[PDB]
Amino acid sequence: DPDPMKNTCKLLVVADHRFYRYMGRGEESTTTNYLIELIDRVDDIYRNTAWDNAGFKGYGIQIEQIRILKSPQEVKPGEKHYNMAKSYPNEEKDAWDVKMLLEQFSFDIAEEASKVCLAHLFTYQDFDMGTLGLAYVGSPRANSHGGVCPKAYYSPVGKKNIYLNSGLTSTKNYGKTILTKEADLVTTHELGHNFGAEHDPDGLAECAPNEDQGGKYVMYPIAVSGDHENNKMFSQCSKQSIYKTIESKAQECFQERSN
Ligand SMILES: CC#CCOc1ccc(S(=O)(=O)N2CCSC(C)(C)[C@@H]2C(=O)NO)cc1
Ligand SMILES: [Zn+2]
Repeated sequence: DPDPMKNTCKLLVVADHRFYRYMGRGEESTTTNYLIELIDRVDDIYRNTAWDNAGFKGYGIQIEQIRILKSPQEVKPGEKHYNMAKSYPNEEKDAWDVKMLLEQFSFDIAEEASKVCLAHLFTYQDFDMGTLGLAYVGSPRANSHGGVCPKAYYSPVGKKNIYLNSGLTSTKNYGKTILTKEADLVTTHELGHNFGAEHDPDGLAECAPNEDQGGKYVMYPIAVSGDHENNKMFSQCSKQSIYKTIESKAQECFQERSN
C-alpha cells in the first residue's frame, strides 16, 4: 500500500533562455506559471494512474525548485553549456543533437540534480526528425544509473559525479509551437521513461490499440495526437515496468505530497 510520506517525485524544472523567450514571452512569472500548470496537468495523469490496476495509486510529481534562465550562458572558444546561446555540435542548426543536449544538461545540473528525484529541462529547439523529447530510463535496480532517484557516477573526463535522473522536453516542432495538450504528453512520456517505461510494443494489441478501442498509449514510439482516449494514459506494458520501479525507488527518493 502506498506510503503517504513517500508518494511524490519532486522536480527540478529548468527553463533555459529559449523557452523563457519564446514560450514565456520574456516574462519570468509567465514562464513559471506555464510550467507550474504543465507539471500540474502531468501530475493529474500520474496521480490518477493505478500501476497495479487496483490501489497502487496516488503517485505523482511536484516541483521542488523552478529555475528560469532569463539569459544564455556565455561561452568562449572550445567550451560548451546546455543553456549557452549557440547550439552544439552544429552552429548552423536551430537545435542541438538531442542526445548531446541531455548529456550536457545532466553534467551542468549535476550539483542541483543530486538533491532531487528528477531534473527536467524545458527548451524551445527544433530537433531533427520530429524529435520532441528525451530522457533516461529508470529501473528498480539500486545501481541503475538513469531515471528516478539520484545515483552518482564519477565522470573521469567531467572531473566530477553525475546523475542521470533527467530528461527534457521541447515545445517547438516543424518550425512551430506544439499544442499545449501535445506538450503535456511529451513531458508525461519522458517522465514515463524516467519512471521506468520503455516504448510500447507497437504490434501488441493490448498495449497499442486501434483508434476504435481508444488509440495508442502515451509510451507509443511515434508522437500521439492527444485526440484519443488512451493517448493520456499508461498501457499495461508501461504499468508493469513503472510499478516495479516505484515499488523499489519510492522508499529511496520519493517525498510527501505538498499542498
Ligand atoms: C505529442 C506526444 C507525445 C508522447 O511523447 C513523446 C515524446 C517524444 C517522442 S519523439 O521525440 O518523437 N521520439 C520517438 C522515437 S525514439 C526518440 C528517442 C527519437 C524519441 C523518444 O521516444 N523520446 O523519448 C514521441 C512521443
Ligand atoms: Zn520515448
